[PDB]
Amino acid sequence: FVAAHTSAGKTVVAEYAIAMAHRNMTKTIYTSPIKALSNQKFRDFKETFDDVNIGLITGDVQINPDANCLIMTTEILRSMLYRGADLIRDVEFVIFDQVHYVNDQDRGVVWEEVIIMLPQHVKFILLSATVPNTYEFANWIGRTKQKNIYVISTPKRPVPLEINIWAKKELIPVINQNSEFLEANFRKHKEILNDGPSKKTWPEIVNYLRKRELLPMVVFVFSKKRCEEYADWLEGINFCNNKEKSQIHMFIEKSITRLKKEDRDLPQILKTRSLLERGIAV
RNA sequence: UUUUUUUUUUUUUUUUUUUUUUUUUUUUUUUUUU
Ligand SMILES: Nc1ncnc2c1ncn2[C@@H]1O[C@H](COP(=O)(O)OP(=O)(O)OP(=O)(O)O)[C@@H](O)[C@H]1O
Repeated sequence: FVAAHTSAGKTVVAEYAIAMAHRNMTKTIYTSPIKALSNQKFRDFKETFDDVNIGLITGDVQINPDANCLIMTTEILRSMLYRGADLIRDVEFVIFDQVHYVNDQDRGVVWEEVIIMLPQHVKFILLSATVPNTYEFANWIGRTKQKNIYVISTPKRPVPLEINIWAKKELIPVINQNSEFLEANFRKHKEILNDGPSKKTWPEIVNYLRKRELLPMVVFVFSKKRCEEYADWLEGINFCNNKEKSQIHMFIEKSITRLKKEDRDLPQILKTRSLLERGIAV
């Protein structure tokens, strides 16, 4: 059982498990609560491993069912166990990623049933983040399956984070990398300021951070409509000089070939293409 | 105003003909128009 901070390198354990299974000529099953992550992990594993066949089993697709490495959803595994598939006899490792996202009601019963129904020759690898309820999951699994499981945790984040506040064309650091609040900086922030964004607000930020070599930016707006307005407010700003635009255009043109000819003229596609040529997206 | 994609089961034909069942009897010479 591994419970480490985010961006600490949890995927190294899964890669080593897959390599061990390939060396022993056994099978591995990878499972995630969310179907969105399955495709991304499938692509990542296909790129990373060249001597190992990778498969995918979801409610929409089914690629290489006979491969030695399979990525599927929890309900797919539940149905497979209920049917009594013959490939389970060769499975050595089952990996559950993002365990801390399974504390829901619909996601909870299927996970417990899958854990209960698994045979005794299968070993477990568990990955998640730091959550208050960590020892209980491991204890329950080790009691139900009567197996030895080790709980491994990390002290702190390998990369540190800081919290700042922006006000009137400069940035005030108020929490440092040690998670210690700075009262004087907050007081100065209160003093210097003595509603919503304006039309000349996002340009005032896309230039200050650009000159500081901190360009890669993700802005969180809690509204579908406000994001489009904010993106449209950024006018006369570009990040592709002459070849990045051509490469992006080629990638977009090749990608949307799978659609029909009259389905590529939709306004959303045109607006996204126009925005993507300058390095801005929603 | 963020957040929400749900869809159950089955495999390759029973063996020996046509028959296919009820109310009681008689007597000695051609041809046409009559
Ligand atoms: N010991 C290490 N030293 C240097 N780099 C490392 C080390 N371990 C992992 N990395 C790098 O970390 C990068 C990404 O880390 P990773 O994706 O595993 O974080 P994570 O914990 O899985 O995030 P999440 O919470 O989303 O699951 C990898 O590309 C890897 O090169």
